[PDB]
Amino acid sequence: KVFGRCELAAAMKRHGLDNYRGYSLGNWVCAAKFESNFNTQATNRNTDGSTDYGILQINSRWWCNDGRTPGSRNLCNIPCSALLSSDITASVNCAKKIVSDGNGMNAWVAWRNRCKGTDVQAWIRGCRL
Ligand SMILES: [Cl-]
Ligand SMILES: [Cl-]
Ligand SMILES: [Cl-]
Ligand code: NA
Repeated sequence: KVFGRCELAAAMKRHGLDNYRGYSLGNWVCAAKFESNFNTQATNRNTDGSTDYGILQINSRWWCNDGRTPGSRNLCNIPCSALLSSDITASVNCAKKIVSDGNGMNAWVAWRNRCKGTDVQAWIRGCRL
């Protein structure tokens, strides 16, 4: 599924991400924009042979099982395929674990490089929330 901007903001809010670990909704929308372009089916292979999945490009190195990332963990206890669903529940639940692990949203290098410090409220500007 390719979400609209305000559509995704709504679904994130309903799943409890707004202000989760102190990160306003716009942070989460900005990260999804630059990670996936709001496409739940987004995948990207990393140099180490792990893969990033879904709207928030969650990595098989630590967070999900894809059967093809040697030595990896599955800390969200899900198949990585679950992160590709039109329903964002698994991605949001796993993102909450990730952002709680010590580094906040810096886990998402794209958030650090393209969202952190910017006017992230622009990402939810105009949305009925
Ligand atoms: Cl915001
Ligand atoms: Cl594996
Ligand atoms: Cl933090
Ligand atoms: Na894994």
